[PDB]
Amino acid sequence: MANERMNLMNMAKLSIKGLIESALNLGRTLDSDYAPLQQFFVVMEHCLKHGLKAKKTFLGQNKSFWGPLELVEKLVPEAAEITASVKDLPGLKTPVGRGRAWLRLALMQKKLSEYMKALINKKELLSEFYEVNALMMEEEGAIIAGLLVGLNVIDANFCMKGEDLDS
Repeated sequence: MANERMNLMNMAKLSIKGLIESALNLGRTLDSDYAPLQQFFVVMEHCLKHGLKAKKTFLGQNKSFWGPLELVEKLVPEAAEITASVKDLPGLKTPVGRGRAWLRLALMQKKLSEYMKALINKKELLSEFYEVNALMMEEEGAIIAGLLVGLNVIDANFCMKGEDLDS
């Protein structure tokens, strides 16, 4: 068990570290077309998927790692803005689809590293979604969360929607 967690950690390190080193020289606002960037998320998702439980949702909708993020707002003000955007965003059905988009917003706000730290420091509630020996409940959680700082300097900008029918 302890092995599976370490795998993701080191895997996340390269993601961040590399992504930063790749963004440094690049010197320009990144977008949803940068392979290294998209690579980061995938890794992140697997980290947030390690240790999940069953869906307690009344409507029986397994939110996966979405739920664990729905708590972020109830910990940091700046989160209640993006955690709402995804919702008021049509075309985005699947819960995981919301979480993936959420991260992108937390990435733009450069508050990602912050939020994550908030969760780990609240294993009192973060235990509802994750097991007792989950990644987000272990050292790796804090470690990676403390490393996501180097990403604050990154200037991303993803596309969510756009209208032009109204005059």
